[PDB]
Amino acid sequence: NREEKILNREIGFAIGMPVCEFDMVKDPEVQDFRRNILNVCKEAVDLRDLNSPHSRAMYVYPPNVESSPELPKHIYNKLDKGQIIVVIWVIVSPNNDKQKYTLKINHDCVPEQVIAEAIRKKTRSMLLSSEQLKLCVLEYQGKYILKVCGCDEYFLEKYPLSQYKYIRSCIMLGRMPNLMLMAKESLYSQLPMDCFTMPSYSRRTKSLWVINSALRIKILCATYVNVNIRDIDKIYVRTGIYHGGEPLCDNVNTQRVPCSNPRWNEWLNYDIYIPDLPRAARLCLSICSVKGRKGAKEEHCPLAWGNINLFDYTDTLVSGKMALNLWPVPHGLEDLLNPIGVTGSNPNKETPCLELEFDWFSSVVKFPDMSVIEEHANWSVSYSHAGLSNRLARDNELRENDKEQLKAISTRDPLSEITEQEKDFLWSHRHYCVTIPEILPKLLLSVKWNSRDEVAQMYCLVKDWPPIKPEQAMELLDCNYPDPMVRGFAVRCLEKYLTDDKLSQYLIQLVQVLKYEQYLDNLLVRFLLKKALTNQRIGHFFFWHLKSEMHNKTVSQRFGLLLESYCRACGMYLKHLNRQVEAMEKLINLTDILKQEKKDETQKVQMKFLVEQMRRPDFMDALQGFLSPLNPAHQLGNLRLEECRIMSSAKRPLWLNWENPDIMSELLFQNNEIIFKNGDDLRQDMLTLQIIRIMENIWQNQGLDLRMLPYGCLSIGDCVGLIEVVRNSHTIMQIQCNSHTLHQWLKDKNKGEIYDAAIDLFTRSCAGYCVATFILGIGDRHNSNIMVKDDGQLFHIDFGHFLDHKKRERVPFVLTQDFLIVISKGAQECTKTREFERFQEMCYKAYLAIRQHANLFINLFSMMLGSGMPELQSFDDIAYIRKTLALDKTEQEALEYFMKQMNDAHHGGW
Ligand SMILES: CC(C)n1nc(-c2ccc3oc(N)nc3c2)c2c(N)nc(N)nc21
Repeated sequence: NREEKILNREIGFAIGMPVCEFDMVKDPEVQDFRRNILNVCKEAVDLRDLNSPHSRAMYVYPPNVESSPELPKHIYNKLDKGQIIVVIWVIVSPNNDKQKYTLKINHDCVPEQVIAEAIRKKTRSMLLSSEQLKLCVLEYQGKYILKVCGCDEYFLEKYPLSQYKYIRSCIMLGRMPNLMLMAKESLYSQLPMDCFTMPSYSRRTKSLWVINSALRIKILCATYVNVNIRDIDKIYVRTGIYHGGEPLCDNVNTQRVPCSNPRWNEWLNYDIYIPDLPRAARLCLSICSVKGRKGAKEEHCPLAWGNINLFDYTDTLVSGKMALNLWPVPHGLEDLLNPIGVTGSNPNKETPCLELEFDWFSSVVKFPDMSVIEEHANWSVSYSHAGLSNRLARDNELRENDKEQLKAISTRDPLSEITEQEKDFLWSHRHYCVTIPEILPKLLLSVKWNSRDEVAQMYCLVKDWPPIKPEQAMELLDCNYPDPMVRGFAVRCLEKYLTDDKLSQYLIQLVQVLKYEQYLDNLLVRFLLKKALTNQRIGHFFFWHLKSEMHNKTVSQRFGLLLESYCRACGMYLKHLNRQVEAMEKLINLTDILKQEKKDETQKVQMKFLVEQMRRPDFMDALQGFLSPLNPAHQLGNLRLEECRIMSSAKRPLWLNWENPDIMSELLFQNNEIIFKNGDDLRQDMLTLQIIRIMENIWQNQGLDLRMLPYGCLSIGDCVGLIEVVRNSHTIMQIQCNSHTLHQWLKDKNKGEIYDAAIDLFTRSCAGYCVATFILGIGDRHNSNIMVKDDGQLFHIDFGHFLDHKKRERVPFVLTQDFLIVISKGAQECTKTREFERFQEMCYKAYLAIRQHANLFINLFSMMLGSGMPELQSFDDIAYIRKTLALDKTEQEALEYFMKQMNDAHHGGW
């Protein structure tokens, strides 16, 4: 009753729009989504209440683990004969006195085995229990749990110690793991009971194939089409029928009419049989203007665009009158139509509005059931008669050359052109294609989607199609694959094989491809919502990725409604998310004042204003005692205003410092430092840092310890976000305060026997960033955007642009003599040294490794075409990595290409 109203106010604060605004949406799909999605909410809540309190603690503090338990050979070599030295802390009695217990145990020990050994070492002091029964009431390993010292990360599940990311990181970085022994009931009491209630809104024919007609759509008239009548002569509505991004028939234009009276009243006839309309078929249209002329070819220009699903969410072929409010053209539309554009009516009703009428067949026309589709596919099945079409092959028509040809085709990258010969070939051998499952994306593109006979047969292949790798399945969720049977199969592969580690890794892409879904309620959204509601680490980022796009009206409805369903069932975390949302709001409003009102003032004056505004009661309270949106395991305690400052970077970002209120903060970090940036789109850096992380993981598995630094970056809104401060790091320019300056600095920071490890870490990190930046075509490097850690770890910051941002393949990271001197340990002939030869071998090995995983990187960029990133608008942008990775060329030709690009950039050496 009263509790619903309170919850509605909390959800409203979280999503940035009131819940009541969803209640007033008349669209039945919106109301059905809101109602129907609640079953995912029920399901998720039940799984959390299954084995309470542990199942609830597993939701709140899920194990931060690697996908595979298996440790690479060079990582195992860092261990002392397969054993790890672990420190276990116990907070005991008054004065909260900390007591450490250092243990030497097998890397694959279960946390309960780790707890047992710690209590044995604690008990060892009492030499009485030591001899007779060392157990001490079965060491009550079930009465305690291990927590990471300095952050809210627990070891609640039976995994091997080394599989937990904190431990693997400790091994790799040569750091001592510090864990805190905590009583189970101390954590369980912190965990509040989940009181999920259903909202008040929870309470509230002929077949397509029996229509022997071609498709017709009526264009009536347009309103709100205001244009300079002195400039423009006439206007017209351009239309087309599409399956995803590809047309199913030729485009049909209306008659040209003067803009003073846009009233066509024309029935446009399409070259498509109504039964041949695929499930995902859409009407794509646009209002264009035509003028000119100068005696030269006419001047066409799109004014506004709009896309419609030819079938509604209930499988009903759209009928009757319909009005579509159009969208404004985005810069760089290489056609008069925008089929990759969002399907639907513009929420702003004071925009061009085209009135349409569809056909009516004296009955509700519905898309056929799978029983009708199966029967038709089975029905669609002499020796020489198969020879009449290159698109069909009979019983035993699979040669050994053709089998190897299909294998060769499946290897090729997603951006590789499949010829029409290859499309007929793939389709004719579709039944053999089942034996090579990974070929599915190629075979699907070979289908004639404007043929019900082919599509029905393809549907039966997809039904009994063997599972493919999650990474291979993700391609099938991009814009190229609109069919629900194909997309449904892809979601089913992720449900079965995607680990929560990998889901967290690829969550940005999965959130993006939701935008390519025809309907609000689909298999993908249900999959992602259930995962977000059964894992709070996933849920946190699911919330922020959706919230960061709420300002974009192309996705605000879908994302708003999805966020509402999330908030209604996430539990206690809503209260915590709201603290973060308010904290961000105060930082946005404060930085907005500094960019608008106080921009033309000195740092002393600006800082005076910052300090005064921060010390305000409402501000102080809002901005302290919340969880870092960058990593919600990090508690941000009280602000250290003396350590906070306005940065000298443009867009004047705030450098913020909070106390870490963890009892063992000293063993991780006492102060949490974050850069709040207002002015830059953080999405490009977010995707680059994700790719860097993936590249590093590839190299590590292959046995190349090339340490990268994919620091934390999170977009929280329209050109607003957070950036992780890398501790003990400085830019090359701030080091230079000659060529030996950098090497001399690292020598002083790493004196004695540690020197050789610092040079090694420098060379290795340098090699990783050299390869990564060249492949990705990152923005040009310089002394202010290259940083070095005290230990010697080199890394880059502020990516900004990737791929061909110039608009012939650049080398962003040119190694000056400064870097080569450090590499060669202070040598005269920097080129001809064993240290440089070692360094080159690292770059070559790293280059080829990424070449082998090319399909993943192409696919991660492809799924990202949905977001409005300026340098990632078409598949031609993505094609830059086809060039840098030299995919058309051979492996030896690729090394020669890489060597030549490095040779030309550095003026010799390679
Ligand atoms: C002091 C300054 C040179 N700086 N800038 C950044 C940074 C600031 C803004 C950024 O924007 C992007 N995209 N990467 C960025 C990196 C950064 C950082 N992360 N860590 C440390 N210790 N110092 C940093």
